[PDB]
Amino acid sequence: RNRREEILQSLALMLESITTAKLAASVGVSEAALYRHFPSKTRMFDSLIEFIEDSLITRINLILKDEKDTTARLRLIVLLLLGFGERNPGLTRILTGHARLQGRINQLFERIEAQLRQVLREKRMREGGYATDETLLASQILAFCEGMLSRFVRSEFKYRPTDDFDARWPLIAAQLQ
Amino acid sequence: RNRREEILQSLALMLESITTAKLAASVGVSEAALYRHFPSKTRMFDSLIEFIEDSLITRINLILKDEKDTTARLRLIVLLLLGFGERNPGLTRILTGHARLQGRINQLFERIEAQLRQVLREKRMREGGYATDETLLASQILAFCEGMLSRFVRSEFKYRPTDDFDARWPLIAAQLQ
Repeated sequence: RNRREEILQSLALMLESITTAKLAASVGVSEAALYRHFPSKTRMFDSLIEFIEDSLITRINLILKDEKDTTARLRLIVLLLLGFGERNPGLTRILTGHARLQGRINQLFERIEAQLRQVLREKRMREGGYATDETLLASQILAFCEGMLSRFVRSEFKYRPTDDFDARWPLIAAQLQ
Repeated sequence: RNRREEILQSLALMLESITTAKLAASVGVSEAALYRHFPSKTRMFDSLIEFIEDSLITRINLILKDEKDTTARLRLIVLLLLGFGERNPGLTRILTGHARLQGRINQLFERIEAQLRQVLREKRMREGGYATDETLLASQILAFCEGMLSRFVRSEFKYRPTDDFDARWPLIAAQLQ
């Protein structure tokens, strides 16, 4: 439980810089034990993407209750995606292609997209909404985020996702009209 | 010359759906001959990316002289990138990661970025310019394009880059103030 996300953290770190025997050891436990959590290396890579996705949602559910204004929530969620990709180069090169189990990656994206989609919806919900389809908008914002994460990896990490974010945000805000 | 881009077209098609013996045959010529153009499979994959990049610039140099207005030039160049990725799924999965020689891919991107960067520059050149660094802007537009190309591949081609472009362009135009 608290130990599974422990095998997943150790996994993300190993990717960063597998071997189920070294990983099991990493977390004071044995292969037999580790395999009782993740019987296949395929299942834990899935759980790893899922772990990222859940962790990412947990960070977003925090924004949605600190900030009530839609533009502010957006600003932070986008900053979370950028910042996450920047802090986790290894994981971000997997979500960006440069590394199947891609249905699970794509699920993670459709997922972050639906959280964006509703933050944009909860705007008309109390303003009975945007002049643009929130589906078109959510996907327009995610495309940027996804494009910034895809540079970074490309430029051999010369371009950091959160560089000049204060100069960029305005460009995105101009799309929320 | 006209025959090299012929080996490169046949290459792009084969990727779409190698083997230097089948490729050579493809173009009524022999391996010996083909190898005198591209001695290494590494050199022609490079020439293939370059071929894409040059072809892409050729299409842009056309826009720059049909349309004189900056927003119109932009609209089309972005539509060319989207449309290109949509017409060439195979090549676009290589530029998107899902396929080293990545310094050459990245060069292609920095390249399309510098063409964007100057179309934005040639705006102040006769209006002595945008309220945003054209470098920040060019890279903001390319990020979107790159993000749309990265979906497409992801969604197993459910999301086409040029879908709803007429509803999206406005969102980008709002970033040119």
